[PDB]
Amino acid sequence: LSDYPWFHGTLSRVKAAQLVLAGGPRSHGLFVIRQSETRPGECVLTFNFQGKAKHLRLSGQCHVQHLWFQSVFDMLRHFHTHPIPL
Amino acid sequence: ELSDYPWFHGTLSRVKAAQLVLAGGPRSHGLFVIRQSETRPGECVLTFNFQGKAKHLRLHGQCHVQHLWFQSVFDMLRHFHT
Repeated sequence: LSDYPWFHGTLSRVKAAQLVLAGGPRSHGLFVIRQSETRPGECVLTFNFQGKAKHLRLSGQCHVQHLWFQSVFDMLRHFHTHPIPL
Repeated sequence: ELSDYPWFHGTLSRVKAAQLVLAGGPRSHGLFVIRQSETRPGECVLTFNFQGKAKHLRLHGQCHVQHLWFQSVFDMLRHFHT
């Protein structure tokens, strides 16, 4: 879990929102997985949806779940390597 | 709501969902579909293509936010598969 670039351990709710909102609506889709501050036993999926920060609670398929997030991340990375020419 | 999204495929079977996301092989990496489970009536399943293989992930009040998440992933597939 800690080996993935999209996992940000103890990152707070507030800081996670600021992180995914940097860039405003253009950062649509940007996300981070972090440990919940209020519910220690869980993780939270924080993402940018059209310029607004959303928080999705994530409470025997953890590996497959990681594969999914990794796939989504591969898409974000793609935007950050093969940007749309101006 | 759910049924209004292009990535939701209602009754789609496990087998047909795998076939769908696997068309294109490794190149369809990331393609996914949300469908109703056929072994657990109340839930949905997230079926996606990971490097050429089909994966099935079993899926409060955060259903709407959940939809926004899947819609955002769907929005990035285009460029990604282009």
